[PDB]
Amino acid sequence: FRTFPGIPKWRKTHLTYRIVNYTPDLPKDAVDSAVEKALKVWEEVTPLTFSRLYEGEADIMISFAVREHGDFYPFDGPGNVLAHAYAPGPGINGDAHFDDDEQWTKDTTGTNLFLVAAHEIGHSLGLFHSANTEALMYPLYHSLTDLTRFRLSQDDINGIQSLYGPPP
Ligand SMILES: CNC(=O)[C@H](Cc1ccccc1)NC(=O)Nc1nnc(S)s1
Ligand SMILES: [Ca+2]
Ligand SMILES: [Ca+2]
Ligand SMILES: [Ca+2]
Ligand SMILES: [Zn+2]
Ligand SMILES: [Zn+2]
Repeated sequence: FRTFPGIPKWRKTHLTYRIVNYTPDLPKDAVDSAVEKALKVWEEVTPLTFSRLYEGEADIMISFAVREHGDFYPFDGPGNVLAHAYAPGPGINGDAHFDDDEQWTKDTTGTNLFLVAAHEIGHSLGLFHSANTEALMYPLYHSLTDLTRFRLSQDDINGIQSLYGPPP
């Protein structure tokens, strides 16, 4: 496991998240079923909570960008960059921003939204890049055919136990 320069983490136990928009390649109920799998990600860590919003400000606004919008990093279209997935801090640091990225799927055939939402929300919550392959926080998206074998490795559990403090 590795963390961003200076060690940026969220100083508050109960969370507050906002969904920005839904992608055209998937229906509403699957995108919300796994946003709920990473939100729990946090809640299974230590006691990290989460409250669902549709309006206002709460710096975990899960997001998107079809090519460009107006900030700092332009997009490529197919392949490489999943999002400017942004890490803990004020405003621009917190929240996501996808490209008109990939052909989103529930299974591995097109592009698995579970794997990508748990890794980019992971970039929004504090962890950077783990050089392991099976630990999820690896720099490139591979091809897990059998999605039932997708478990969080011991490396990430030991590190964030030593980051926010173990579960009660
Ligand atoms: C905000 N703090 C950070 O330190 C960086 C900024 C950045 C953003 C986008 C590309 C390079 C660099 N965030 C970050 O690595 N997010 C990632 N998103 N998708 C990845 S693959 S890795
Ligand atoms: Ca891309
Ligand atoms: Ca942000
Ligand atoms: Ca797309
Ligand atoms: Zn942005
Ligand atoms: Zn990454």
